[PDB]
Amino acid sequence: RFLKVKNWETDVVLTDTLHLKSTLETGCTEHICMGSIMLPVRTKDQLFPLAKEFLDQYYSSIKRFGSKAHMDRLEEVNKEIESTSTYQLKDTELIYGAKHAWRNASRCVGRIQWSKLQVFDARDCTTAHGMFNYICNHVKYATNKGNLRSAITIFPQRTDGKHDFRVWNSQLIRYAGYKQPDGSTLGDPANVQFTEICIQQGWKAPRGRFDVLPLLLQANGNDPELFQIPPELVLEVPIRHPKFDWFKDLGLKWYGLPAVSNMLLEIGGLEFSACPFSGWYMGTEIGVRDYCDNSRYNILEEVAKKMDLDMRKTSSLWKDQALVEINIAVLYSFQSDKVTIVDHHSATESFIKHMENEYRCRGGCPADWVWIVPPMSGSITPVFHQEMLNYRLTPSFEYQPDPWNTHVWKG
Amino acid sequence: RFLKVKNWETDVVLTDTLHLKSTLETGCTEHICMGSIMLPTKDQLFPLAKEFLDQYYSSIKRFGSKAHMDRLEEVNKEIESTSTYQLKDTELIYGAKHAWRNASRCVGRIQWSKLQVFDARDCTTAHGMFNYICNHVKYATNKGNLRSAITIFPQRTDGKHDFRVWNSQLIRYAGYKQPDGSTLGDPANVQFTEICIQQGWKAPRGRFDVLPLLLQANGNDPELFQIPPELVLEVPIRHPKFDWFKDLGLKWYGLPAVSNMLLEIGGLEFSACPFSGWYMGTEIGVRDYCDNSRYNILEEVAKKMDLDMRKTSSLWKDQALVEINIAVLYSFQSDKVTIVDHHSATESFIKHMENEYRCRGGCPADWVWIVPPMSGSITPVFHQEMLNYRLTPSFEYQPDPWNTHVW
Ligand code: HEM
Ligand code: HEM
Ligand SMILES: Cc1cc(N)nc(CCc2cncc(N3CCN(C)CC3)c2)c1
Ligand SMILES: Cc1cc(N)nc(CCc2cncc(N3CCN(C)CC3)c2)c1
Ligand SMILES: C[C@H](O)[C@H](O)[C@H]1CNc2nc(N)[nH]c(=O)c2N1
Ligand SMILES: C[C@H](O)[C@H](O)[C@H]1CNc2nc(N)[nH]c(=O)c2N1
Ligand SMILES: [Zn+2]
Repeated sequence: RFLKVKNWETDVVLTDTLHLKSTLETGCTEHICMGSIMLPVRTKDQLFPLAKEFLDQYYSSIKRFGSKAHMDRLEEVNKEIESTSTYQLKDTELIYGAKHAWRNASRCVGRIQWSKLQVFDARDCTTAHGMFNYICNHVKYATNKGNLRSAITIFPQRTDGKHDFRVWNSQLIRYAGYKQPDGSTLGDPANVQFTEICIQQGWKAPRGRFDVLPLLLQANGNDPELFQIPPELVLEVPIRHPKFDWFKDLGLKWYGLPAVSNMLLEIGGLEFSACPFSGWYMGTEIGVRDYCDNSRYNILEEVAKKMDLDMRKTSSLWKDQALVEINIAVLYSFQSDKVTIVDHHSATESFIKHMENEYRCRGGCPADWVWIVPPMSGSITPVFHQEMLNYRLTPSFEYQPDPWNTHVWKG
Repeated sequence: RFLKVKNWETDVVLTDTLHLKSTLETGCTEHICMGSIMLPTKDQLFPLAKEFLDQYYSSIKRFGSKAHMDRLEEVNKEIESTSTYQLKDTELIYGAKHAWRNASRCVGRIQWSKLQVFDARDCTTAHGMFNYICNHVKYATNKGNLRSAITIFPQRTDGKHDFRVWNSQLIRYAGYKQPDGSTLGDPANVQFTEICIQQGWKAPRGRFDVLPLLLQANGNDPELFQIPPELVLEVPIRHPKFDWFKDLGLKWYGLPAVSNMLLEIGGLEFSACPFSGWYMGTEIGVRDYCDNSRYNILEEVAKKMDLDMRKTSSLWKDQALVEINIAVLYSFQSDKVTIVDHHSATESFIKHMENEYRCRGGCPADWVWIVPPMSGSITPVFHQEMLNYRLTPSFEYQPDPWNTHVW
C-alpha cells in the first residue's frame, strides 16, 4: 500500500510506505479524527513478539539480519523472557532504541538531529540519591556552558509496575508557581500543583517569580525524595530586547535547558518510565507559549502597554505585534549569551529537509501537523503547507500517568 | 464511545454525543491519522432522504407526526417513480443552513442560522445563472455591509446535466505567465485564466483583473460572462502608520464567495451552489498576500520597513506579516466593508462550540483549518481540543469540471 503527501506550496509529492510498519493506535477511526486531541505489567505472551520485532529492526539496521549473531540474540532473549519474565537490552540496543524513539517522535520538529544523541545508561541506579547524581551529570553535560548537546539518561526499566523509577517533575528545570489567597498567581501558573507537592514534601519555597523547582525523585517504587539541582548547574538567560531598553525591566529570564522528564520510553516491549531527555529550545516555546499563554506568565498586556499600542480593539493586532517583539527578544537574548537556540523559521525549514530525506531513505516520516506547526506565524513557515501522515512506530516515547495520581505511599 | 474534549487554557471539558450520527468517512484509520491532508440509485437514495426528513421533522418538533409520515411516504413514491425527488422550499433552506452548520473547517459558523437562501432551481441556461449570480453578489455585498448568502442551482440528475460554476470562487484575480519567466497577477489562477482565454476571454493582463464567470448549465458547454464591474466591491490597501504602503498598489475584493463545492442534502446533490459570507483578515493578509506561491509580498514590505533581512532570527518576516495584516483590517474598516480579525472570529467560534455542545451535543471541527495561519496560540481555538467528523447535509469538494467535461 502507498500513501501520498503533497506540499501545497511546492507541489512536491512524497510516497509513504513506512506506515505499513505502524503498530499502536492513533485514536482515530473512519468515523472520527482525533488529530487535535492531546492525550490518548506486561505478560511474556505479548513480550516476545515485541522483543523480536525490535531485534529484527536492530539487526537490519546494522546489516546483520538473519546472521548467527542475530539468531543467537533472539534465542538468548527468548530464554531470558521465559526464565525471568523480562530481558535486558545490550548497550548498543539501548542506544539504537533511544535514538529511534526520538526519530519516531511524531510531535518533534527537531528530529533532523536524531542520530546525535548522547545516551547515558543509568540502569545500574538503585536509589533517589543515585538518580540525583545521574541527573546532575546529565544537566551539566547537556548544558555544556551554553553550547547545548542533546542527551537522555535512562533509568532501570519497569518490572512488576510496583518498583517503578519516576522523575516526578514534568521537566528537569521549571519555575515554581504559587497561588495567592487573592487568586493571583506568582511565578509559573502551570506549576502551582507540583509546587504545592514539593512544598508538602519539605521544600522551602523562596516564593519568587522564577524559583527553580527541586527534583522530586522516585527509585524502585519507593516514596520520592527532594533534591535541589546545584544552582551553578542551572543556566539561565536574562531576557532583553535589541531595540527596546525597557524590556530588561520586565524582569524576565528563562532557563536554557529544555528537558522532558515525565515520559515513558518503550523499546522492544520494555518500559523505561524514567528517561529524562533534553535538546535545545526553539524560540517560540518560550516567547509564544511560556510567556504569552493566558495560562502562563501572560505578559502580552504589559509589553503592549510599554509599546503604547492601541489596545482598545483587537483589530489593531496589538497582541500579534507585542508577540513578535517578545520572540525577537528571546532569540536576541539567547544568541547574545551564546546559548544554543533556534528560530521557528530555521527549525521548520530544517524539518522539511529532514522529512524529505526520511521519505527517500526510510519510506516515511510520521509527523503530527498540529504539534509541528509553530504557535505563531504558522503559514509563513513551510511545515504549514506540508501534508503529513501521523502514525506510531516503536521504539517510542509515550505519555504516562502523573506519579502523584498513582503512587502507593509507603510513608 | 462518548467522547470528551478539553480546552487546555480554561480546563473546560465538553462531552460530544453528536459524533454518533456521523455518516461519511474521515480518511483516518486506527493506524493512521490524515488530519493534515487537504483532500479525500433508488436504493442508495431513500435512506438518505429518510435520514434527512427525520432530522427536518425533528427540528420542527413534529417527529412521528402524520405530516412527517405523509412526507416520507410522498418522497418514497416520488423516488420509486422518478428515481429522484424535489425538496420543499422549507427543506432546501433547512438543508443549506445545516450544511453550513456542519462545515467542520468553517470558523464562522456562529452565523449559520442567519443565511439567505436563493432558490435558483428554476434556472435553465447560463445566462440565467449569470443573472442569479449577479443578484447574489449585489445582495451579499450590500454596499459593504455584507450579508451571508447561497444561491442553489438545479440538482444533479443523471450527472450528464450538471450545473457548474467553473470558477472556484465568484470573485478572483487572473494569473498570467510572463516571458520574463515570472508571474503576473495571482499565481494560483494561471491554469483557469488560460481556460478563460482559450474559451475566448479578452484578458487585460493586469495584476488584479477580476476573472469572468465560466458558467455551465444542464451539462452543456460553459459560457463566459463578465460580472458588472460596479457590482464587484474592491478595497485599496493602506496602512494607518506607513504612508508608503499604498504605493505597493495592493487591493482585494470584499466578497468571499466559494463557488466550486457540492452541496448534499437528503441524498440530493447540488453541484452549483455558490455561497458567501465576509472575510477574516488573515485570509487576505496572511494567505493571499504572503504565501510564497500567491502574491508573495513579504520581501517587498520588509525592505520598505528596512528590517534586517540577513537572518531569519530577526523575525523580519513575522514583523512584516503583522503590519500587512494590520493594513488589511484597517483598509476594510475605513471603507466600511465587513471584516473580522482572527481574535474576534476565533472567540466567536469558541462561544459557538459551547452553544453547539450545549444544545446539539457537539460540533464537528477541523483544528488544522480552524486555527488561523498567524498567531495561532494567542487565539483561543489553539488550546481547544476538537473532534472532526462528517455530518450531512454537507458541502463537499468535487472534481474540477475541466477534467470532467465531455466537450
Ligand atoms: C535538539 C533540539 C530539539 C529541538 C529544537 C526540539 C524541538 C521540539 C519542540 C519545539 C517540541 C514541542 C515542545 C512543546 O510544544 O512542548 C518538541 C517536542 C518533542 N520532542 Fe523534540 N526537540 C529537540 C530535541 C529532542 C530530543 C533530544 C528528544 C528525545 C530524545 C525529543 C523528543 C521530543 C518528544 C517526544 C516531543 C513531544 C513531547 C510531548 O508530547 O510533550 N526532542 N521538540
Ligand atoms: C459570514 C462569515 C464567515 C466567516 C468569517 C467564515 C470564515 C471561514 C474561513 C476563515 C474559512 C477557511 C477558508 C480558507 O482558509 O480558505 C472558511 C471555510 C469554509 N466556510 Fe466559512 N465563513 C463565513 C461564512 C460562511 C458561509 C455563509 C458558508 C456556507 C453557506 C461557509 C462555509 C464554509 C465551508 C464549506 C468552508 C470550507 C471551504 C474549503 O474547504 O475550502 N462559511 N470559513
Ligand atoms: C527535548 C526538548 C526540546 C525542545 N526544544 N523542547 C522540549 C520541551 C521542553 C519543555 C520544557 N519545560 C516545559 C515544557 N512544557 C511547557 C508546557 N507544555 C504544556 C508542556 C511542555 C516543555 C523538549
Ligand atoms: C464563505 C466564505 C467566508 C470566508 N471568510 N472565507 C471563505 C473562503 C473564500 C475564498 C475566496 N477566495 C479565494 C479562496 N481560496 C484562496 C486559496 N485557497 C487555496 C482556496 C480558497 C477562498 C469563504
Ligand atoms: C488542543 C491542542 O491539541 C493543543 O493546544 C496543542 C496544539 N499544538 C501544540 N503544539 C505544540 N508544539 N505544543 C503544544 O502543547 C500544543 N498543544
Ligand atoms: C497541508 C495543510 O492541510 C494545508 O496547508 C492547510 C492547513 N490549514 C489550512 N487552514 C485554512 N483555513 N485554509 C487552508 O487553506 C489551510 N491549508
Ligand atoms: Zn485523524
